[PDB]
Amino acid sequence: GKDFRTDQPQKNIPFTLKGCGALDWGMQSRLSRIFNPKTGKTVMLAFDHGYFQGPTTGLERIDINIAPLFEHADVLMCTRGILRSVVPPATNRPVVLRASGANSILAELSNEAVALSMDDAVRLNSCAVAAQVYIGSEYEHQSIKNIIQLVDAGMKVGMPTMAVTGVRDQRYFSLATRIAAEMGAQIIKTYYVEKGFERIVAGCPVPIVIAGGKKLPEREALEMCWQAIDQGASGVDMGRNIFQSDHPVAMMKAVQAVVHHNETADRAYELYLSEK
Amino acid sequence: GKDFRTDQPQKNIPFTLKGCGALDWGMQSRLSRIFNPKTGKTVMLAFDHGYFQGPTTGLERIDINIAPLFEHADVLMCTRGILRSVVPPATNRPVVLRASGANSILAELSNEAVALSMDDAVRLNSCAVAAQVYIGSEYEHQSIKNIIQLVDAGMKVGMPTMAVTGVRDQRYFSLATRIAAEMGAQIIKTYYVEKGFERIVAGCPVPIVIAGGKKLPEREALEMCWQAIDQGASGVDMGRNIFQSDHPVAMMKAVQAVVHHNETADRAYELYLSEK
Amino acid sequence: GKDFRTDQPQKNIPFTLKGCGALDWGMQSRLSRIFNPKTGKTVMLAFDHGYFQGPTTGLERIDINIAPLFEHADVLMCTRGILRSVVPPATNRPVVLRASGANSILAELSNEAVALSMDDAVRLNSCAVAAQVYIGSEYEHQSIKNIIQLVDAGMKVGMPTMAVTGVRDQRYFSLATRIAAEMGAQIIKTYYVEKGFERIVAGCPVPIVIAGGKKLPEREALEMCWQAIDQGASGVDMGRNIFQSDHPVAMMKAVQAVVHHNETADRAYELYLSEK
Amino acid sequence: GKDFRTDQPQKNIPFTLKGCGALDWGMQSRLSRIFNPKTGKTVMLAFDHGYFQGPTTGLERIDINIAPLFEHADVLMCTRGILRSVVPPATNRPVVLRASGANSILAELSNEAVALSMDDAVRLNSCAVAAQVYIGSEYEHQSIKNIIQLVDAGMKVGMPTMAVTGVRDQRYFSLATRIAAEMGAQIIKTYYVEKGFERIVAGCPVPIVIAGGKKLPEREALEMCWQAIDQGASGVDMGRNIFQSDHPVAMMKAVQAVVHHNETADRAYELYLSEK
Amino acid sequence: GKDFRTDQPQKNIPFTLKGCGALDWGMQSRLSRIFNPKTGKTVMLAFDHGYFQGPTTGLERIDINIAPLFEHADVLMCTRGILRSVVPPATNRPVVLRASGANSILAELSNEAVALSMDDAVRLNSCAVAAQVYIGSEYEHQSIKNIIQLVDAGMKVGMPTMAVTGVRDQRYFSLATRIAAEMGAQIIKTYYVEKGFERIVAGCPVPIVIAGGKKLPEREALEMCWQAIDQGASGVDMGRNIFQSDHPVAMMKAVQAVVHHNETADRAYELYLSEK
Amino acid sequence: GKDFRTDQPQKNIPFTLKGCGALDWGMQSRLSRIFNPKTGKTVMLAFDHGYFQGPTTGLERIDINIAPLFEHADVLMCTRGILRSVVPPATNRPVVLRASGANSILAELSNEAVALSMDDAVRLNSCAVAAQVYIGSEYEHQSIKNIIQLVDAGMKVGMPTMAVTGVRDQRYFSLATRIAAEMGAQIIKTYYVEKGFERIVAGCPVPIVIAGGKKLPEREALEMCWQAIDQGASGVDMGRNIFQSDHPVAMMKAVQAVVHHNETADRAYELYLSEK
Amino acid sequence: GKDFRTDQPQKNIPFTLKGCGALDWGMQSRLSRIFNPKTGKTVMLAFDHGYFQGPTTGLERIDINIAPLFEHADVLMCTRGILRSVVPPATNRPVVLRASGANSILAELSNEAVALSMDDAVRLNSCAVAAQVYIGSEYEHQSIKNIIQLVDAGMKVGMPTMAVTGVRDQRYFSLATRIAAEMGAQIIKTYYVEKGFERIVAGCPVPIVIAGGKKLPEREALEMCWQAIDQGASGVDMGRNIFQSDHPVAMMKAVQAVVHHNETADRAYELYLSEK
Repeated sequence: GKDFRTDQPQKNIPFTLKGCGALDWGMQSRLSRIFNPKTGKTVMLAFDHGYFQGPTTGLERIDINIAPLFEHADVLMCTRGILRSVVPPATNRPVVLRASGANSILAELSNEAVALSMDDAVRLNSCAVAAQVYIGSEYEHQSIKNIIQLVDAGMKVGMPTMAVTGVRDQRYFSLATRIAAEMGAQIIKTYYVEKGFERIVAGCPVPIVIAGGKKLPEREALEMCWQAIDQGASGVDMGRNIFQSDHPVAMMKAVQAVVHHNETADRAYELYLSEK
Repeated sequence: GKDFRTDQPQKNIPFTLKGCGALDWGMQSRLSRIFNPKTGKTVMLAFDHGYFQGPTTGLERIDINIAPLFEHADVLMCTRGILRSVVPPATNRPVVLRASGANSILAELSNEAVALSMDDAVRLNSCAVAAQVYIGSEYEHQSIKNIIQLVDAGMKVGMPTMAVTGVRDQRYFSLATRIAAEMGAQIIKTYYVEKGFERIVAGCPVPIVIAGGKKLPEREALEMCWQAIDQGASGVDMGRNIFQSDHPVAMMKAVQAVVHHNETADRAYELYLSEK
Repeated sequence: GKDFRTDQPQKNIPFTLKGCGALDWGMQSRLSRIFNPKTGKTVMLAFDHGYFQGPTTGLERIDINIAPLFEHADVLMCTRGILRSVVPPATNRPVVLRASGANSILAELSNEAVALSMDDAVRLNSCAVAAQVYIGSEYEHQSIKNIIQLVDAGMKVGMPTMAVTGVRDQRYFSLATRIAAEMGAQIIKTYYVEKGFERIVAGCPVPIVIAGGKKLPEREALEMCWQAIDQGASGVDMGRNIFQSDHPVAMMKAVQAVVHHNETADRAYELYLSEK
Repeated sequence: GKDFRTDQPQKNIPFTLKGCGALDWGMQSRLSRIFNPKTGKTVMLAFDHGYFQGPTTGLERIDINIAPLFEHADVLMCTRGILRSVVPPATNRPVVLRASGANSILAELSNEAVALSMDDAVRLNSCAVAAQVYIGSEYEHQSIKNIIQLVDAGMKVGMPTMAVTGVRDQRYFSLATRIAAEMGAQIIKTYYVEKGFERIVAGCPVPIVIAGGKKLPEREALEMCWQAIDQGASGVDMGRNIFQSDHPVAMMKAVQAVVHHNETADRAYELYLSEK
Repeated sequence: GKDFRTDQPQKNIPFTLKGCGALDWGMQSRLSRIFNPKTGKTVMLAFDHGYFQGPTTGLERIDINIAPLFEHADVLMCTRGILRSVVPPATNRPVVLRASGANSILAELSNEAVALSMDDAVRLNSCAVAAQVYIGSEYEHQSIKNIIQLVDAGMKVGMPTMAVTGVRDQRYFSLATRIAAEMGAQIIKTYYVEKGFERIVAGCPVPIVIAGGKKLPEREALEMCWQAIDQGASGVDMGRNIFQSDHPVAMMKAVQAVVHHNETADRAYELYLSEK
Repeated sequence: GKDFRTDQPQKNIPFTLKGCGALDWGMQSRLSRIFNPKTGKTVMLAFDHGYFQGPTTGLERIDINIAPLFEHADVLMCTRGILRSVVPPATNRPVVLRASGANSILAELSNEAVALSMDDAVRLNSCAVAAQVYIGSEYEHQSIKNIIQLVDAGMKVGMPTMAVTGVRDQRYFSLATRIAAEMGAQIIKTYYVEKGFERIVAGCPVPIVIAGGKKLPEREALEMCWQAIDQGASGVDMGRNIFQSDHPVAMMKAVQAVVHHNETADRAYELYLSEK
Repeated sequence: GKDFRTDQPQKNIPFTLKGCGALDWGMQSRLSRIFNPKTGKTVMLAFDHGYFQGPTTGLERIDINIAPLFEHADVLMCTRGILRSVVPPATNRPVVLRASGANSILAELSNEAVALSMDDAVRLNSCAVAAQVYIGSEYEHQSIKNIIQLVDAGMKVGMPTMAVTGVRDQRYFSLATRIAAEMGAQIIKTYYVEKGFERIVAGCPVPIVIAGGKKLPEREALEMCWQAIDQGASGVDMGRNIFQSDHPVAMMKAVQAVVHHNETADRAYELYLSEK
C-alpha cells in the first residue's frame, strides 16, 4: 500500500538568484532569507553608520526611532554591538552584520579592519557579514584583504559576504564592484549612478544592492529606487532616506512597492502620501 | 540639530519565550524563527522518519508529496540528507535538523548516535538540531550523552537543541522530558497524554512540542492539537496526521487555526472541510 | 610628595581555606565565592536531582518553589539546563554546576558521564563543577574517570571540581572521599555519619560539604547540621530538608545560624519556629 | 502526592540592565556581579593606573593603602599583575581586569596593545576585561582593534568587555562612547561632562560608568557623582578622588549613598564628614 | 584457479612530466589533469584579470562571452568569485584558481596578498592555485612570501602551486622564473621572449606556461605559440588573444593544433580561417 | 684583550645515567633532579597509595605524619590531589606525580586509567609522571596503553615516565619491567627479588627503583635496600617501611646511607638506632 | 658565459622500487634509506620482540649482544624504548620503529594497540613505523585499524608504514599481506612459504620482507633466504637466526651476499664458515 510514484521522476528545482547557483544549501538558504525568492529582491534597512560616525542624525536612538521600522524591512543591517543591545531578537528579521570598523570620522576613512569573528557572526545567526572596500583610497589593500578574509571564513561556515564600495562615476564603481565580486563576495552593495548603472549591474556576477546616500526629498529617492531596480539592482537600501524622513514607515511601503511590486515612481510616491 | 531624546530613557524589551530568557541574541534569534514571537508557538512539519525507517508511507517521495506542504509550516524538520537533496533552499522556512541516527527498524530502536556535526548544522543554517532520548530503553545512556554532546556544541555556536522522547503515561514523560531539559535541551518534543499532560508541561522549564503519533481521523487529531495547546504546549507536530491525510494543506490550515489563532476544535475541523 | 612607606614591608595575606593554599588566584577566588572567607563555610542550596530523577517532589516547579529560596543560600547547585531556563542571572549567587548525568532512576544509578564541557561551565560563570563518584558501584571506574577529566579541564581554566559520593559507614565514606580528593577534586560532598565522621573529615585534605539525604523533621536535620559542623564539615547542603519543608526560608535561617554563626541546635530550631 | 502547580504558568523574569537583555546566562551573570540588580548601578574602585604610570601617588602601596578599601566597593579594577600579587582572593569582590597596556607616560599615551589573554582573564575569574579606546589620538585604530579583539574572545567565553575612552566636550565623548559600544563593548567607561552628558548616556546603548579624573575637593566630587547618576550613569569610578582623599572609607560611603541610595549631594557630603 | 602471473613481475610506470617525478599520487594526479599525459602540455584559458582590473574588455560578461569557450580548453583559470557565480560546475574542466589579489590598477600593481585559503581551494576541487611574483617591483618580498605560503599549504594537501611572473628580457625572466620554481612552485607561468627563451625553459626545473600578453593579430599570436612550444614550453595561455578575437573558438582549435598536435604556424592559422 | 682559549678545545660532558644518554636537555635535567648525578641514585618517599586505597595506615594525615619527612627524601611521589592540598610548594623537593588511578580496593585492582593530563603534570613542575602496568592481570592491556599514552605526551614536553609493575618471581618481573621499558618508560619501579634480581636489572635498559612492599622490621628492610643497591638498583622507595616505622627520620638516614654512601646494612642499622 | 645546455632537455629519473612510484619525495627518500636503490633490497636486523616477550633469549642484553651487529645491517628494527636507551644515535643506520604493542605472552597475542605517536616517530627520525596485523586472530579488527591509523598519520608526514603479518600456508599469507597492502601499508613483512611464495609476492603490490621465524641451522636459514630472494622478496629479516647464531657477524655477511650480491646458498654458507 505504498506509492513511489515511479511514473513521475524526481526533478531538481533551479535556484535563480543571480550568480548564486553553485552554493551549498545553507548558503543558498541564508541568501534566500535576504533576497525574496519570488521577486529575487530585498528591501534593506541599514543603520550601521554609528560604527565610525557615532550618533549620526536619526540614529541617535535606534531603540526608539528605528525599532518601529524593523517589521517593514526584508533585512536589517547593523553592528553586532547595536544588534545585541537594542534590536530585539523577536524582531524576527534577517540581519546582515556589519563586520568592518576601527575607523573614525576623525581620521582616514578607509582605515578599516575586520570588526568581528565569523565565529560570533555565526553565533548571532547572521545571514551575511559585510565589510567596506575602498578602491582608490589610502587603505585600499587592507580593505580587500578584509573581504578576502571574511570570504575564507564564510566559506567554511555557509556565510555569505557583502562587500560595500566606499568612496564617482560608472567606470569607477565597475572597477570596485567587480574586484570585490571577483575576490569572492556574494553580495555587492554600491551607489546608484545616473549614467551607466546598467554596465555596473551587467558587469557584476552577483546581486547588487544600492545604498541611498545623502537624504533627498522622497519623490526623488523613490525615483532613484525605481531607476535602480528598473536597471537591474537586486535590492535597495535607503538609509538616511528612510530613518530621516518625517514619515519613515510610509516611505518603506513606498520602497516596498517599487522594489517588490513594480509600482511606478509616481504611484509609489502617492501611497507614500497616502500612508502619512 | 540632533535629538537624543534624553527625556525618554532606553528600556529593554523582554523575551517571553518560556525558559529562554537567558540566552544570547543569536540563540534567541533562532528560537524566534521557530516559535512565533506574537503567539509563542509553532506548527512543525516533520518528515525525518526515513532516518531509521526508510521510505515510510507518505514519505515515499518527499519531493512531490511534501514539497507542496512547506509553505504552510512554521518550521520544517528533516535530515540533512533530505534537506540538501529535495528541499529547495528557496523554500525559505526555518529547519530543525534531525541529528541522531544509526538505528534501523531492523534492530534495537534506541541504538542511536549523533548523526551530524554542529559544524554542518551551522553550515546548513539550522535553527536547531534534534536528537532522540530513550529513557527506559536499552541504550538510554548513549541517548542522553547524545543530547549532552549536542548542547555542548550548540552552546559554542548559538544553536538550540531539541530532545525528542522516544518510547507510556504522564509520570513517564515527565521523567523523560525533564531529564532532557535538565541536561540542557532548549526544546522538548514529546507525545500528548490524555491524563496529566498539564503536569508534563508544568514540570518542563522549556518549550514543549508534541508529536502526532499514528494517523488518526482528522477530527480526532485536531481535538488532540486543541487539547495540547489548551494545556500549554508551545507547538504541535502532526507528522503522519498531515502528510498522510488525503487533504494535507487543508489539515495544516486547520492546525494553524488551533495553534496560533485559538479556533476551537470544531471550527477548526470545519475550515478543514471548507479547505478541501 | 610620594609615600612608599619603606618602613613597612609588604606582607602576604594567608589563604586559610582547607587544602586550598596552593591554588592560583582565580581558583582561590571562585572557592572564596563558595566558602565564606570569614567563617570558612558555606550553606548550599542544591536542586539538581531532576538530572536523573525527573520532577522529584518539591522540585516540580523550580521557578516557583525554589526561586524565593535563592537569596538565603551561599551557593546554588543545579544543572546547566535548569540554570539557563529558570534561574534568573540577577539572582547574583555563586553556582556549582552539576556536570555528570546520563543516568535515570529506571536504570543503573552509577552509569554517569560528564554532562557538560568545562567550556560551557566557564561560559556560565560557574564557581565549580560537580560530578558523582560511585565507589563500589558497577560503574565506579567511569565515575572516577569523570572526576579526573573534569579536574584536567578545570585546571586549565581555574575551575574547582566537586566530587559527590553516591552510594554506608565511615570506613566506606573515608575510602570514597579520599580517593576523590586524591584524584584532584577540590571539594568533596558527602553524607553525615553517626559514628566516625571525624575520621572522614580528618582524612580528607580538602573541604567537605554534607548532603542532607531523605527529609527529616527539622529538629533532627538541624541536629545533624550542628553535628556535621561541630565535627569539621565546611558546609552543608540540605536539599530535601529545605525545599520540602513547609517553612523553607525559616529552615535556611536555621541552617545559616548553625553553620556560620555557631548557634546550638536548639536555639537554631527556635528561630526556626520564630521565623514561620 | 506531587504538585506541578498547573494552574500557575511559568513566566520569564526580565533582565533590566540597559542593553544587556540579549545575553547568555553567564555573561548576564558576570554583569550582575558588577551592577547591582536592584539598583542597576555600581561603585567601582579602580587602581590600574600603575599600568602606564608606575607608582602614581596614592597607589604607591596598594597592599596597604587600598587593601582596606576593597570591602566598600561593588567592583575592583586593577591589572592582573597587581591582582595576583597584592589583592587577596578572599577579598571576595568582583573584578574588572584591565587588559590594555604597553604604553608609558614617557611615550605616546595611545600606543596600547592587548595586555592579557581572555584565557588568563577567565583563569582569574574576571567579571569583565577592560581596554582603552583613543579616538582622535595617533593610535586610535589599534585601540579599537583592541576592543574588537577582546569582544571576539569574550563572546566565546561569556566575558563582557569594558571600553574606556582616553583623551573634551559632549560631541566628542558621544563619538567615542558610541563607536566603542557599537563595536561591541558591553560597558562603557568615560568622563562626566558639565554640558550635555545626557546626550552621551542617551546615545549609548549599554551601561556607562564615569571616571573621576583629577582629585577634587570631596564636596565637588560628590556633586559630580550626584550629577552623573542623576543624568543616567550606571556607575561611577572615583579613582584619585577616593584613594587620595584623607578619609577614603568615608568618601566611599558617601559615594555609595549617592549612587545606590539616592542621597542628595549635601546629605551625602554630610555623612562624609560624619564618617571621618 | 587463480593466476598471479608470477612469470611477469610488476613494474613501475614512470611519470614523465618535467620536474614532477617525486610527487605524491594526488599531486601528480592534479597536474595530470592540467597537463596532458600523452603530450605533456596544456592549453589554458585564463580569465582572472578582473581580479585587479575590474571588467576588462572582453571579460565584461564571462557568463556570455567566455562560457562557450570552456569546452575547448584544457584548463581554466579564474578567481574563486567568478568560478562560483558564473562558471557552471558541469563545465567539467580542471581549474587553476587565482589566489593572489588585493591590488587595483589604481595603485601599485605589485601590492598583492594571498586571496584565498587552501582550505577553500580544496573545497572547490582545484587542480592548482596561482599567485603572482613580482621580482624587481616594490612588493617583491610579499609576492614571494605569497608563493611560499601557498606551497606550504598545498604540500599538506596535494595542491600544486603556480607562480606567475608579473612585471623585460631573458636574463630577467630567468631570475624570476627560477626563484619562484626554487621556492617551490610546481608550475611557472611567464612571458615569451624573442631572444633566449630556451635558456628560460632550460633553467626552469618545472613546467612552464606562457601568457599571451596584449592582443596581437592571430597569425602573429600563433607564431608566438608555435615558437614557445618549439622552444620547450609546456603550455600556452592566450588570454586576450583568445577572448578578444572575433573568432574565439576558431583560435583555440588553432592553438590546440600547435600545442598538442604539432601543426606548423601556417597550417594552424589556416584551420583558424577554416573554422570561422 | 679577549681569551678564547684556542689551545683548549671544547669537549662534551658525558651523561652517565643508565639508558638516558640520548635524551634532550630538559628531560635529562628532570631525571637529574630525581637521580643524583654523583651517585646516580635516588631515595624516593612515595605516599600515593590513597589513590586506590583511601586513608591507608600511616597515610591518614599526610600533612602531619609525612610533612616532616620531605626534607630527607631525594624525590617525592604522590597524587596531584595530595600535592596541591598538603604538600607545601616550598618543600622544594622534586616530585614524581602518580598519573594512573580509577581503581579501588573494592574492585579489580588492575582497572586503571590515566589520572591526569601531561598538561597538568607540566603545570605542576613534575620531574616525572608514573603509572602502573599490570602484566598478567585482567586489565593488562589498558595498563600498557596507559604507559604508552603518557610517554607519547611526555616526549612532546620533556617529561620522563615511570612505569610501576603491579601484581611473583624473577622471570616474571623481567617480563613486566622489560615490556614497560621497551614501550618507552624511562624509569621502572618494581619489587626486590631474593633470587635473580641481577637478571632483572641487567635486562632493564633504564633505571630501576624498588618498592618496599609490606612493612618489615627495619633491620630486614635495610638489608633488602642494601641488597637491591648492591645488585644494581638505582634507587629505593621504602613506603610503608618508612612512614610506618616508629622512627621515620632515623630510617631515612639509614636508607640514605645504604643508597648514596654505601654503608653496609649493619652500620646503616646502627646509625638507625643512633638517630632515635 | 652561462650554459643552459638547451640542446639537452631535462629528463625524469624513474623510481623503480616496487609500488612506490607515486610517492612524495620525502617518503621515497625514507624508503630509499631502507631499500638499496641499486639492488632494491634490504637486510634488516630486527630486535623488537621484547615488546610483548620481555628479555627473550639472545635479546637479554641488546647493548652488548646486538650493538656489534648494527653496522652490518641495512636497517634496524626495534622499539622506541630500546632505541633511545641502548642504540647509539651514532650507529648511523636507518630504523623502522615498532609501533604496536600492549600485548604480553601472558595473554591473547593479537591484542595490540598503537604503541607510539607518529609525532614521536618523526621526532626519532624514523624511516618507517611498523605494526602487526592478525588476520584470523581474535583482535584482527583492531590490528587493521592500527595499520589504518598509522597510514593516516604517516601520509601527513611522509612516513611509510610496515604491516607485519602475525599468526600457515600461501593462500593465508596472500589474504593477510594483500589486505594490509591494500589498506595502505607501503612495506609488508611476512613469513616464507615452501609452496607458493611466488603467488604471495606477485599478489602484493609493495615490497615484501620476510621474517626468519624460529632459529634454524645456518645452512638452512641461508637456503630460505636464497629462496625468498630468488622468489621476489625485497629483503629478509633474520631475527633469531642472527642474534642467536654463535657467529652473528659471519651470518650477516652471508645474508648480505645472498640478498644484495646474489651469491648462491652454498657459496654464501661457505663465506659463513670463512668469516668465523
